[PDB]
Amino acid sequence: NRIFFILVAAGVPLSVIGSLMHWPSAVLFAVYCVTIIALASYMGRATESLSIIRIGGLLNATFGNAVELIISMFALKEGLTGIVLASLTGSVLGNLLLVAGLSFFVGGLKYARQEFNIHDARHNSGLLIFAIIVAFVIPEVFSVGMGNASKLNLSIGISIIMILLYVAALYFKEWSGKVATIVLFAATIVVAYISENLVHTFHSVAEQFGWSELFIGVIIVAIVGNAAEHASAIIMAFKNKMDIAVEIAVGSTLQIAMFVAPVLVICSIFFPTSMPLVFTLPELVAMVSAVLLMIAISNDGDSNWFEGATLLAAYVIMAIGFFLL
Amino acid sequence: NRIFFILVAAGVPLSVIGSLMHWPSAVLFAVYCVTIIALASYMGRATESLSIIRIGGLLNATFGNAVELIISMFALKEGLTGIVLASLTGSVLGNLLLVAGLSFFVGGLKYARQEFNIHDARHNSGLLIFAIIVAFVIPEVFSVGMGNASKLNLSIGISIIMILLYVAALYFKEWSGKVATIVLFAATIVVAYISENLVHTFHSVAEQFGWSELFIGVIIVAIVGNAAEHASAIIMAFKNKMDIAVEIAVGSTLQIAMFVAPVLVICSIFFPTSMPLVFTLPELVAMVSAVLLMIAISNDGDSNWFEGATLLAAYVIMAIGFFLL
Amino acid sequence: NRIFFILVAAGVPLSVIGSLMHWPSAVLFAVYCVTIIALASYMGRATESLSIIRIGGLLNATFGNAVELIISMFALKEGLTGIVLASLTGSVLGNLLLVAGLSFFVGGLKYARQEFNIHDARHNSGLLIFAIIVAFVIPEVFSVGMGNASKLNLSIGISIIMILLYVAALYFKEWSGKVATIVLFAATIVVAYISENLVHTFHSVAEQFGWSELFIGVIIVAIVGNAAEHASAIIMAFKNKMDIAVEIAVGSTLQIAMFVAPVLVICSIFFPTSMPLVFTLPELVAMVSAVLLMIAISNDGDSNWFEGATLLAAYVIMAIGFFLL
Repeated sequence: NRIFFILVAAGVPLSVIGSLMHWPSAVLFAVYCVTIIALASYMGRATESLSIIRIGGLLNATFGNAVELIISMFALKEGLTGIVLASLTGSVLGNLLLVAGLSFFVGGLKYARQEFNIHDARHNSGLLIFAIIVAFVIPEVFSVGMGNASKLNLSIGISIIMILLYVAALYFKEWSGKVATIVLFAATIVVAYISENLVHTFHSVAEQFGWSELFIGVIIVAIVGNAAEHASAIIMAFKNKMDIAVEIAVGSTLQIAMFVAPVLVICSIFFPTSMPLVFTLPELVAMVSAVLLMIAISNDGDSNWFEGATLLAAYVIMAIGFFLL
Repeated sequence: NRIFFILVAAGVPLSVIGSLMHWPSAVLFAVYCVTIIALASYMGRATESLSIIRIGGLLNATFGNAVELIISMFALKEGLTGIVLASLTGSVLGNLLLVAGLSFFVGGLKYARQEFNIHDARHNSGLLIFAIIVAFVIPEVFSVGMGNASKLNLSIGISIIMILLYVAALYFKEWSGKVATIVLFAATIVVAYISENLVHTFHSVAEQFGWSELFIGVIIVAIVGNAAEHASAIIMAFKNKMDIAVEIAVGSTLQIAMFVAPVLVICSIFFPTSMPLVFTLPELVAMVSAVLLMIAISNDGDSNWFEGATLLAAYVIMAIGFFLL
Repeated sequence: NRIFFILVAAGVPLSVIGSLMHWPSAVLFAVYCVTIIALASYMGRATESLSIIRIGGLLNATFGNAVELIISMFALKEGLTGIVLASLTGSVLGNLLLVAGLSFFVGGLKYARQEFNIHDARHNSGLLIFAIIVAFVIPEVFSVGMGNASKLNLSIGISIIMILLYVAALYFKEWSGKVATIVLFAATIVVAYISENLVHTFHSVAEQFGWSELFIGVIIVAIVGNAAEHASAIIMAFKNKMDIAVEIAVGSTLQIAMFVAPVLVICSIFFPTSMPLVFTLPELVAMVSAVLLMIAISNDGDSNWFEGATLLAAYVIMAIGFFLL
């Protein structure tokens, strides 16, 4: 809490006056981003409260990734569709191993029996294998030479069935109230206003300090949007059952996969530019690996001191690879 | 039963006179195919009875996919080796998720505890991972630039060890009798005679209504040959233990993988044209995904109302992708 | 024991005088290699004794693959970096399925309940998925067009974190003594002296009897270095719990993945030539398959008469594919 208050209150004016100064561009992005972490850290706490207060699963789904959903909206109008696609990548990579890895590792003070074996396999994996592997992989391979008109039609079908299933499944499946109200202005508008700045910022930082443009989306942009907002997980270690921690990471990721991207892909239509679900091989091999890692660890659990270390390593390895490109 | 009687009795004369009329080609294929569904629906019931009556596992293996084995024989003489390879693809895709997906979904009236956990993992997965991943994937990657003479030699080795293992493993591992007799004439000859028509038909439908040639093999042709014959599975929901239903789908698929294709690959030798086990990337990524899906779901079970919905979605997604190519 | 004594005592003088004769080259490699099998069979027994006598896990890690580590050192100075990379491949392929496959199959006299279910999943798979899939796959995809300077930097990072984790994890995690002493001279010097011969030998056998150069590394070279040394596993069937047998195969392989290669990659720096972790697609698809196979079988166990047969088949299939290239 303490640190986060400082960053919201210091970040917004600096970001505002920074937008008024207009230069230098490189330092301000740096400032722009920093605020949003904290802004998403609140965004996350505000949703968690509302979800605790059936259909609140929509709020957890939409507004729980609203900073992901939002930074990617205006990147879509000014799209820059590439950044959108790189950022969706980063969302899955971010929860795994990063949020999950940080959770497992930090709360590796003392090992906690063996849980939750009967739950995870049945629900988490299937869609997770199903969602990612179907959703993203199929588009990539099939779209090689189709070409364009076919690409988006496939995406539309996939996207539409993903939501139509997600809604079909979901719908059939501390200190609250004040936070549920204050979120929108403190975040959803400030985040949306700082957003407008971010895209214009990127080309310039990409030309001045590279590389690369894709890296920005994949590591930095995701760190801010998804990780920070979902960082709730790490905190709930030992003090409460890490049951919820794996739920938060994978449930959120599933939602990215089955909801964020598909809706966002839909959105791409109403503006002239169109994003089909096309990923780079380095992006896709990275995603399926994380499913495999998650799956490997998820078998018995509950967690180990280096259950997280293994994960964090894998993620930081992928980050440095993504930077080198 | 009721519907199937209508389609056999109406389909065969139409198909015969259609073969006599010789035109238009497009409509008749359409008619040709329709009959065979029903013809394979009987083909399947006739084998199931015989299997119920040790070595009856050969009958279940051979004649249980005889319509797959058969439509692909004359496509091999007139091969058109491509269609053969696309159809083998469709067989695995068809059982998964389609037959398995339809079974799981339809019998999702009320959930049935958690089964069969100790059986499935040990037997179904290993060969399934082993069979598909080894059988098909290895050929594809290794065959990139070998070239030709090497391709088939690898296939021969793989094919031969697959049978030699399958026979080695298998051999060491209602209303009957009348159906066991009537099958051959009612089906194996009629199916074989309608077959002769099918191949000649495809180029024309492929040139008039496309696309594509591969699609025909992958979705339509498989629907008819394998799915229909194996559709037994869907029916046995709730009324009987779905134990057999997962057995039918995966056992059949394993047999395709370890038997149908390998024998069929062997056959390719005695005619001049030769098919090595070469698949397109879109075909192969689709197959391994289905193993992964099957594996994901297979962990605990027993099944969910949307255990099937997830599957059916994935399959229909792959079908529309395969059509777009 | 009996056979191995004959091969050490006959192999070394022949190899020495062979090195003095200098011709013909093809037959001597053949002789060179044969000795080393036996030399590594001792190398293995000498380490197993020392390990039985905390930090002895380093000896098991280093000297347990010292013939792999060593044949690849001088191939690195004279590198020929390709052979190094093909040989690391062969190490994982060798343990799986070959050592593991031979163990499972040979001790398939009578099936031994269902073990060891709770152990294997938690530890063996995660790193195994993590180690191989991260370690090797990531480098391959990401390194496509980086190019060179980036390649090795990624490798360095990966390599360094792999050891830094492996040491971090490991360190936190019959007839002895005389063998622990005699090993070095009988093997580590003789093996090192026969090594000097091996590399110079390969081009010539590769030009006279091909193919291919990669094959040499992938099948032959690995058979000798890793399999022979680790062949301890096969022997401990029934007489003792096959607990250790799966431990030997996978623990060794994990060590290859997390230690052998990374250290060896490091070594590549001090000489002018540099090996980044770059694999061919046929090499990599082969490795991940073996993880998948291992994983598939590892689910319940304990083993079946043809649990090994399935494996041995897959391996021999990969060997013939690797030869055809």
